[PDB]
Amino acid sequence: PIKSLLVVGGARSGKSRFAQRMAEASGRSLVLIATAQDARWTLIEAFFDLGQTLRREAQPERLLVVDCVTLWLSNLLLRGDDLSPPIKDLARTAARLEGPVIFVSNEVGAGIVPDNALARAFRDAQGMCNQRLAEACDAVTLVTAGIATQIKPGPEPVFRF
Amino acid sequence: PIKSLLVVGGARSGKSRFAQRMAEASGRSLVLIATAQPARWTLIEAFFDLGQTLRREAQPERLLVVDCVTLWLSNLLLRGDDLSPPIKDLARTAARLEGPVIFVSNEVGAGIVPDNALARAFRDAQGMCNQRLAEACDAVTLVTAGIATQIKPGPEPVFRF
Amino acid sequence: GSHMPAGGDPIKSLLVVGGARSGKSRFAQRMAEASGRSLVLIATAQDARWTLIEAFFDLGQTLRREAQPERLLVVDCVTLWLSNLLLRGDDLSPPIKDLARTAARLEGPVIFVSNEVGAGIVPDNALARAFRDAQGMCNQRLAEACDAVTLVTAGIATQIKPGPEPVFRF
Repeated sequence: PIKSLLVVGGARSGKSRFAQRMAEASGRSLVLIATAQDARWTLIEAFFDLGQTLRREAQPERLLVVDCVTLWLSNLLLRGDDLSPPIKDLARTAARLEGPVIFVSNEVGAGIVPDNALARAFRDAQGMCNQRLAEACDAVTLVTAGIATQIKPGPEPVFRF
Repeated sequence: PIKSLLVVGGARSGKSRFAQRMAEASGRSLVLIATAQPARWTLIEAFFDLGQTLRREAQPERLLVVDCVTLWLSNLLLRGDDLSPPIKDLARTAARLEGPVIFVSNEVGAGIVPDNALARAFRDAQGMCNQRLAEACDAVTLVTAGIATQIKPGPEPVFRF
Repeated sequence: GSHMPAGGDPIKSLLVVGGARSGKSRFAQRMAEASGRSLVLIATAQDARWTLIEAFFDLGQTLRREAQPERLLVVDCVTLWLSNLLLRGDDLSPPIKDLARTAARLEGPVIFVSNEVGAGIVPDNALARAFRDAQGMCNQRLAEACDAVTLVTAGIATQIKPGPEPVFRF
């Protein structure tokens, strides 16, 4: 079994629904950690203090689903925070949490460079954030048009030149 | 054999070329359903009435390639139409075709969307449409820099927490 | 025993493609540094082991001259090169075709770092649309010419070539 899963994909790719289905199959006590501004599911708000909330609510009998990382970074960005320390803190939290967690996050770097400095800083922070999370998490799935593809665990390619 | 293929990926990723290649190996009579407003291939235009055209023109003697779902959704959005009805109709049709169809569609959710309500609406609509076409079609392929990866059929990843 | 090409079935060419801040640049380094060759950065933007050569526009010319059996060139990166040509008003089709023909016919190994820019909504201007079309087209031709293609997502590399592409029978 795994401690941590990162689910990454485009906007409106069905990643939430995928994270939901993996969580329900765990037959553990299910918490939605909601970041945006049935009865087996407890909803907990975490608009800004995501790491603090995760450390508060995590326990071995619970599975927390963060829905979602991108709207948490949007909250921090608009509040004026430096996104780097909280991203780095979140990666430490994901590596050593006292209960299982699924993180839902968006790919935002696969379009044209934004014509707006905040959009660029956001694109960079979200890209760094997914790299840190993927490295810290036991498993990573890409979700494309509702279909999940595992990309960790799995060996990295090695090429000879 | 399969009845339905979705070819998804970024813009100018070689999706059309891949759909055309799968079509030409089929030995059926080949029809291009062209949604864009300005050999062994018949062209039939369907700027708006795509689900209608598919119910009427699909048949066991033919293979239709829809080129492409993104411009059809765009055509509707800019005409003023509500997008949820045509999308749910397309997905219903896609599950019940008279003969083989390949859907070409764009990923539009892996960037930073323009800050305008029309762009957000388009992104949400295109994303739910690809999820519904992926669910309805027998097979799905992601095309990356001209190279196709099959993601359906295939066993969905499972995890123990 | 059976034929395996000399040097442990090596590659001469690798395309690394991913979004902005996907970790593609640092995967390209890990690969370059396991090669044992003299490592050259071909910088397109206008360390002890790394030589740097700048090629803001003449990327084709520069690869042809500088590639050698004992060198590994890393092109960082295809997207700024293309951006450099677009802003100068150059026809993009000929240099793209010239670059993939160069990649197929190289005297020394080369890694190409390139961006995916085609998976969002393009701003409503003809220059953004032109760049999206050229970069998509350019990644298609490089992918076809290169021995190996890696997609890097959230700093995790997936090999998509070499490998059999799927076929669908109707």
